[PDB]
Amino acid sequence: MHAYLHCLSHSPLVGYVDPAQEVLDEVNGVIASARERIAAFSPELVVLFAPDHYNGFFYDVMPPFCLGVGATAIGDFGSAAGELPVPVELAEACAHAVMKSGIDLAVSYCMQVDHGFAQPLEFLLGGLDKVPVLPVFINGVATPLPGFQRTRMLGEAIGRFTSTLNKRVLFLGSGGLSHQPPVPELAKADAHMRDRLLGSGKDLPASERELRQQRVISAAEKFVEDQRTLHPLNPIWDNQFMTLLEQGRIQELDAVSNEELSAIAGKSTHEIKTWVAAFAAISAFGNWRSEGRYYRPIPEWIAGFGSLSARTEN
Amino acid sequence: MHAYLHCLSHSPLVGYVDPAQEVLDEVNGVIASARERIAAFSPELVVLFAPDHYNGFFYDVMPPFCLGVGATAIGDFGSAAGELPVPVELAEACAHAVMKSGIDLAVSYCMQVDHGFAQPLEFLLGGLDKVPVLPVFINGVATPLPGFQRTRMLGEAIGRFTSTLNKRVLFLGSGGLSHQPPVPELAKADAHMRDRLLGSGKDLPASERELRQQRVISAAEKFVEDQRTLHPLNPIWDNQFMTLLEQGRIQELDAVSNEELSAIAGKSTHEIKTWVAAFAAISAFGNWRSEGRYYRPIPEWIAGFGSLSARTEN
Amino acid sequence: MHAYLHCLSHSPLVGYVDPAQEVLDEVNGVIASARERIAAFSPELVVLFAPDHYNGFFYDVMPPFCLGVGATAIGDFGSAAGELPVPVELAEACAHAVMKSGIDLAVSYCMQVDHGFAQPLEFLLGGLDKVPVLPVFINGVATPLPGFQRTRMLGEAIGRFTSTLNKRVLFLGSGGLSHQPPVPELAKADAHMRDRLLGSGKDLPASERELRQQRVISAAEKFVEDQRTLHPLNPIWDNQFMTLLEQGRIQELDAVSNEELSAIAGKSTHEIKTWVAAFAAISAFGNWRSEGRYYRPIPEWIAGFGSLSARTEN
Amino acid sequence: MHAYLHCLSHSPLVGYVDPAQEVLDEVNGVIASARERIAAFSPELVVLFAPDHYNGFFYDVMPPFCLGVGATAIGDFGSAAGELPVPVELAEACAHAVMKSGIDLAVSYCMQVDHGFAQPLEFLLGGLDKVPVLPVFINGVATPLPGFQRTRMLGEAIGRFTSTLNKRVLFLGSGGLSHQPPVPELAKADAHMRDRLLGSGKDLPASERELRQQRVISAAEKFVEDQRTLHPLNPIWDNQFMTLLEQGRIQELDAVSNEELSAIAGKSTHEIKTWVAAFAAISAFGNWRSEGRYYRPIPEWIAGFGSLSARTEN
Amino acid sequence: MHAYLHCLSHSPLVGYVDPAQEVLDEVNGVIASARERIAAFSPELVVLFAPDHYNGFFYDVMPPFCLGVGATAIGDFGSAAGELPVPVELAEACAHAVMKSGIDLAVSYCMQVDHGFAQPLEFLLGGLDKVPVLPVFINGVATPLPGFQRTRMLGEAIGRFTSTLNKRVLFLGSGGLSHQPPVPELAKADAHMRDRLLGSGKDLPASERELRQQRVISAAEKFVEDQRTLHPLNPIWDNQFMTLLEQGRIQELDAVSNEELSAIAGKSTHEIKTWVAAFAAISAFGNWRSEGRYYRPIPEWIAGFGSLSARTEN
Amino acid sequence: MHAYLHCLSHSPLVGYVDPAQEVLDEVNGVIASARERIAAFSPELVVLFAPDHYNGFFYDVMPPFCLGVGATAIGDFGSAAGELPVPVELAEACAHAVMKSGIDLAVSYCMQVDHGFAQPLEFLLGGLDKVPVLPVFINGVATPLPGFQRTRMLGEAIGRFTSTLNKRVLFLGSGGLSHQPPVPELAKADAHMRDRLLGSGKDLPASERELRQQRVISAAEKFVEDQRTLHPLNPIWDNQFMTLLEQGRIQELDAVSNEELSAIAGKSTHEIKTWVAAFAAISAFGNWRSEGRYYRPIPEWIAGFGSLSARTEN
Ligand SMILES: O=C(O)CCc1cccc(O)c1O
Ligand SMILES: O=C(O)CCc1cccc(O)c1O
Ligand SMILES: O=C(O)CCc1cccc(O)c1O
Ligand SMILES: O=C(O)CCc1cccc(O)c1O
Ligand SMILES: O=C(O)CCc1cccc(O)c1O
Ligand SMILES: O=C(O)CCc1cccc(O)c1O
Ligand SMILES: [Fe+2]
Ligand SMILES: [Fe+2]
Ligand SMILES: [Fe+2]
Ligand SMILES: [Fe+2]
Ligand SMILES: [Fe+2]
Ligand SMILES: [Fe+2]
Repeated sequence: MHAYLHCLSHSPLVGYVDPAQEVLDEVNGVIASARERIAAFSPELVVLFAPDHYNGFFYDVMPPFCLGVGATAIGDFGSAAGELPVPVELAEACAHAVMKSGIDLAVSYCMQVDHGFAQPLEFLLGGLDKVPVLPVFINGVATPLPGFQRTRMLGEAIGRFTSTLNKRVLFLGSGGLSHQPPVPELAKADAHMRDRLLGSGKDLPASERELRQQRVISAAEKFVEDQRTLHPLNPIWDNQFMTLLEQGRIQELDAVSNEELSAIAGKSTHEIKTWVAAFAAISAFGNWRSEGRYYRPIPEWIAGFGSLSARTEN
Repeated sequence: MHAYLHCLSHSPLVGYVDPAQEVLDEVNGVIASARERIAAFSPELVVLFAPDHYNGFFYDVMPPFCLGVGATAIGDFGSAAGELPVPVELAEACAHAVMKSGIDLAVSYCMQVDHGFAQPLEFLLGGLDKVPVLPVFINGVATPLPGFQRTRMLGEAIGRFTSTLNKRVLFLGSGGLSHQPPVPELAKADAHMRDRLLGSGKDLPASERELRQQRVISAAEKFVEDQRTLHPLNPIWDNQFMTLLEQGRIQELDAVSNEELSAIAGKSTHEIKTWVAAFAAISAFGNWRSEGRYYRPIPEWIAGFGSLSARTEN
Repeated sequence: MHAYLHCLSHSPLVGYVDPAQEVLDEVNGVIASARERIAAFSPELVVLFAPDHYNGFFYDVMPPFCLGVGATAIGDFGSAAGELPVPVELAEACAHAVMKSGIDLAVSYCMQVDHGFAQPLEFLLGGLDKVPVLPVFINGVATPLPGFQRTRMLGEAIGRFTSTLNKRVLFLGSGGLSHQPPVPELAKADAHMRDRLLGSGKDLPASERELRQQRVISAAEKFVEDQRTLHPLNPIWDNQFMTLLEQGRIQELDAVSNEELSAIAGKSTHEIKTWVAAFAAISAFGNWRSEGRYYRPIPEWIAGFGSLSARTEN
Repeated sequence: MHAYLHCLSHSPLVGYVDPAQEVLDEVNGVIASARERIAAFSPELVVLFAPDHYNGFFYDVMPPFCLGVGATAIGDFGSAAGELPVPVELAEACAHAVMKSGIDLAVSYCMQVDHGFAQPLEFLLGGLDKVPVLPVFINGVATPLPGFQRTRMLGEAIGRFTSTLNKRVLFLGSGGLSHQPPVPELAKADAHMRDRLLGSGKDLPASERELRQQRVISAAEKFVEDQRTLHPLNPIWDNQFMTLLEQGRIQELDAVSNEELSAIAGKSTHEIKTWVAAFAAISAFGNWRSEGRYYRPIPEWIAGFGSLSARTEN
Repeated sequence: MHAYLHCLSHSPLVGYVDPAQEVLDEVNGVIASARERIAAFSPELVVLFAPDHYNGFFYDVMPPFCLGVGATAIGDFGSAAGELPVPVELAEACAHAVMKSGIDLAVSYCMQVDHGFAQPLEFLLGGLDKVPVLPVFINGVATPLPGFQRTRMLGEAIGRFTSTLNKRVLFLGSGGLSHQPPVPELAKADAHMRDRLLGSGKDLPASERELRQQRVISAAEKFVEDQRTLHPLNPIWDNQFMTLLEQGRIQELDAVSNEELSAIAGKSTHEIKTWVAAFAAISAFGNWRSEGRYYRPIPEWIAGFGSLSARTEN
Repeated sequence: MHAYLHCLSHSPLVGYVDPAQEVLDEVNGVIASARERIAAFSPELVVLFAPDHYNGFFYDVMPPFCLGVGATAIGDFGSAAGELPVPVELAEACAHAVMKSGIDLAVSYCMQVDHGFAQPLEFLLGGLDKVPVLPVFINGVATPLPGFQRTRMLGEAIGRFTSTLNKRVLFLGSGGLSHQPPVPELAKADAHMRDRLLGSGKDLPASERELRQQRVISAAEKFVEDQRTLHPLNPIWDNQFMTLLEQGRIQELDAVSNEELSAIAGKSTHEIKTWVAAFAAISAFGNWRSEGRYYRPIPEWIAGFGSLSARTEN
């Protein structure tokens, strides 16, 4: 049993809005060091937990968890576009095993994914089509949302399935740490906005995409001007969460509720559920130890950047 | 705290293919007696569990369980076409409660339902828009499928939520008994039928609907000629299942697996999961007793007709 | 959920060797009263546990338990000869359920049965082809033999399966109470005797059957002259066994071993295992009460005659 | 106490149908290395678990487990023929102990065996009459079939008995990995085929044997042409099963059912039950360590070749 | 299950030494009433627990418990002399069952009993040869002695055996209440009395018997003159013991030790162990209630007279 | 605390009937090596468990266990005769402690013992009066017999008492392995034989002793001619028993019953109970390890010779 884990924040505003050059150099160095460690590990399988940003999943059918037997990246915000290499038979076996373990898992054969899925693959693996990948979508924007306990159990089931494959497995978490970007909501929407939310938004014209990107960039700039326009960053909770993950106290997160998390840190903080899943997976491989802890509140981007790694000790 | 339950088989081939007049009169009398009992009960809320037949849910996103905040009937096979009356606030509260209870439940705001949802409402309530209804979708045709234990806990969570509303609740199960009609499969499909299965089946033209209905009718006639063209009916297992449901021994169904059920009775027998859910729900209201048991193997229709009712003992 | 049980000793020496006319009249009256009670009960299914006397099973393959999907009577010792009516689908379902329950059960599609199966059917039901029957063979002559605990678990599994059929079930036990008649053994056999024991004895010529019957009759007459030629009868143990069965203390028989039983009462006493199975079966139907207890040591026949009945107090 | 274990796939199509010379040399080298390790171990007793292919056991009496006190190999598919050296007293003691342990075990004194029993003895020991052997037949072709839990407990009981003999014991599992060759069935049989299935097929004339062998060879050639004529091989499940066996997680196989295994891998995959039994046996001797893992999907033969070994560490 | 119990003090000094006529009439009336109740009960079997007074058991072999398969009365102190009717087969079955239950029981085929056995049979049944009897000897004079817990277990085992005989059983306890008459001891013995104690006391000449009886009578007269020549009577402890027996609190006697009992009440008080056994036996038959309590300290005899009865509640 | 244990088979036919000289030399060498180890240990106390052969205990009183406060060897079959050195105070303390521990132990002050007691003392210690000895008689010829569990508890109680004496204790088991010599029985006896069995056989005349010895010698010679005149030897069960004793798995013998042991190995095999007791005793002293295992089936003597030793690892 050999396993590697790396959790990293993703940000669509790379190049569009930039911090000081020293911060960018430090972030790039951290990412390069993580990539070097991953390349040294030389994985054979990748399991990628990621959220969506109203690009592939809508309110026509909104599942808490989804597994992508076939996935294609649409290439938004400058990210790569194209079809992902997914082993069909292995994915179907994983779906059967997780369904049998007691997890109600949705299955998709044509899953459109966005920068949340594509960016970690480019940054850490070098491309989309390097290593076979199992994509797992976790809902984080549309209420009701899954809890910490169900996410932990999903991660444990996936890790228990993957521990019997006699392969070197790399686990990835793509969610952010703490931020509150302007995200469309169903309750306060208008007619056109409701129509876009209830599906029919997969084939968005380029003009609407440009308008959405411009709105996100402008909101980010206003956040740089002042953090009270959105929910302000919470470094204390981010550090507590990372420390809890490293100390092997993941189960202590079962006491935190969804509304409590939203009040403390913000509505988008739920992306961190991906991280939780990843860590649960590695707990199935035996004893492990962490490394490469990095955190920094970057106001130029909306989120607070974080990165962590773990390795199974054999 | 008052509760009623009625589980009844649904058959699209009512009038298209007919058995002898005597059995038709007997079935109509049983249905009329059940309708009279329901009208005497005078429910205030309806919770309906029903499957789909590749008309509203496809392989783009296939969840095990779904809740319909908004549902519209498509009027296939001569069934009623119209929009179902769903209380939005109650549906959202139910979704939140079931998610918190530990069930991974999908949510849809524009859910297209087939004759499986429409026919019981016409037959027992008298129309689509008589009583407010909470539509619950359970997958029964696309593998992997949910098990008996997860369906039982879904029913228990829904019943636990509804027991606190201070209303008279009627529970319905629309699934049929053991049968095996021709159903398209993803593995053995061709290009066109793979394309229809993955999606684009919501906007199905009328010519394809006519061809599908004609093929179903022809297969039913061949089944009447000989039962070996499909999986033959299994009265023994149907009677065992009904007896287990009546005796309050629902948990004994947790030992039966999906492949075992498919081998014993047929692939479509999984529709009976709806029945299980319904019974679990009534178990949350306290003591109950059953009545109106009826079963008969009708070869003219593909399925074996069944009907059962239960009432809480206040 | 209704059940009846009747256990009765069988004796091939009816008419060949006879006791006084008074005791014969008493036995016939007891049998007639039991038949009247059974006819009043009006059963729908019969589960018959009976042993074999080296007539259908041999040392080519000797199982501890066997289920007969197809059975045919050979008409030995003046008993009826013919084919038993066995429901094939019900028998196969029973075999599947008992196998799944954790009992290693053998199945046979062509089972030859001696007077042990035929005589109770004639005496209690009126004929071989009156009611559908499930024949269950329990080994009692060829070591190693099954214990009391495994026989009890087999009976419990069969009763648990049959309690969900929504029928009226009659359970029968056909073994004797206490005796040790001359039975061929493998250890002390000669060449021809060994050849007959290891199979090849199914199609026995009539001359060998006549010689066997004459030897049994002569041994019975010598036993009438003196009981020390064989193992003497043990009324105390027979009464203890019957009392234990009536008081619902069947599990107390798990402490008794096979060699202890053989030493106390005789090698053939193991036939009573059938009785145990029958009683275990009725324990699956709920509360029951016993009746019709009769015991008498008849030295003219080899065994000690006994009879008992039980009814579910619905 | 010291013990050795070796599980190896068997294939009647050795020489009749051949793959490339390189893979044949590789398989021969693996077999030779296993034989060398066994010869170095120098065992004193062999316990051989094996299936049958409708040559020794039929539907006259079909047990789930059988122990051969006397066994003779018939010599089919070019395998060796003749009497097997079985210690009678040791076999009878083993039967008594296993019966007392709570396993319903059949006993045979003239057991006709086939290439499934003979081929491993020739390949790994050098001949049929080298070391005393206890043959254990496990049913794998005729439904209903024993489960994984019952097979595990049978192996545990046999190992517990053999751990007190003060001998060096070698355990063998002759079953193959996932495959599905054409095998006659009872449900779809004709009159002559049913007559052959319900016994009377022990003394098959050479013409019928030639026809059966030719049909098997032709089916193998068609499978080489295309794998969809039968159930295609499943390397994923084979590797999962081997990894589960090596990691000491045999109990996890109790959750898998018979119909689930048949659907996932094929009807003949049940032969792997023999492997399970073998491993359970070694768990009775204390701590053990595995070695010699080899797997390769050979399409030229029907099965997927596998081999594994284990040793008690002292 | 029908059971009766009667415990009564025995005294060899009836007629030899007499109290006032009124108390003699009262004792005779109590005994007559108990005899009338026993005759009304009409028992079928008698189990008699009685002690010995160095007349049948000596230091050659001294067991704590003994069962008499054959017993003969010697007729001392004017008691009846003769052979007791003991069912041999029933006694042997009882011995086997009690030994299997976990009690280390001795057996004797020629047991010489004394007035302790004979007197209750004459007084309560009318003679020695009226009803079949199972004689059980409990040691009470030779140290080391059995405790209360082992005596209770012996009584429970005997009652559990006798509850399956389908007979009406009468239990008797012949031990007396608190007293301490002159009893020879091994430690303080001289040569001749050491020789008599170890053995040769069975064929005791009549002159030694006369001397022993005269010594007992003289000691009784001196005790009448003053109670300090022996251990004085303890009415308080006798009443506590009887109250504990009636209230079903027999287990509370497990805390009392042998030396504590000897110090509190006297060395001969250990005879009451018989009473304990009797009561334990009736606890095996179900619910029971006591009656006929009588106690009186008679100084003219050495012991303190007591009598108690119990009846099962059918 | 320090403890030694040695169990050795005894045989009265030493010199009267002899095997080959090599076998005799090997047996003498094994015995001499055991004697040397015992002499090196230098014990201070000996506890000797032994059976009787109808020489000291008869059916007048037959206890399951007996402790000899005073013992005398009668000198049969050429063994030594005379008084044994027994510490009276220590023996009485042991009797009190064992009685208090919950074992129903008989006590004798004049115990006549035979070659079963005398021969191990001569062979292993050098004489009868070398070391103080506690003799414990265990019944093994007269039914009913004590079981394995009660014998184990007796051994544990004795070891627990002796572990507090601050001495070096040697434990001996004088019983023999599987065999069945001609032994008089009560059931099949005649008038004179019954009279001798029910006592009166202590002071046997020399002529009857000569006749008994001659009959035993003749039966041994016939057994040498053929082993079927008695029960044939069972090396398999003997080796299993020795292996179970060495592996510390003594409690596994609680499942074996008396009749099962008699059927498997023979009536006299019950002598091995002594061995069990011895081993139980050493388990009270802490951790121990075994040595000096020797077994050989000697047909010239009736029994199968065995020898084993163990020491406490301080
Ligand atoms: O694609 C979109 O709609 C924007 C999503 C988005 C916005 C701000 C910060 C983020 O980290 C982020 O993922
Ligand atoms: O609507 C469809 O697509 C056909 C569904 C369907 C087909 C056959 C038998 C049925 O009972 C059934 O519901
Ligand atoms: O049927 C046979 O083959 C003879 C068996 C048999 C022999 C003796 C006494 C019996 O009661 C009995 O059934
Ligand atoms: O011996 C027979 O009857 C054929 C059995 C058989 C057939 C195909 C592939 C196999 O691996 C196999 O064992
Ligand atoms: O029977 C004998 O040998 C004398 C026994 C004895 C002595 C004194 C008081 C008694 O109550 C008693 O029973
Ligand atoms: O001592 C006696 O009276 C004979 C006992 C005896 C007889 C045969 C074989 C033995 O091993 C044995 O101990
Ligand atoms: Fe994000
Ligand atoms: Fe349907
Ligand atoms: Fe019989
Ligand atoms: Fe095979
Ligand atoms: Fe007394
Ligand atoms: Fe002996």
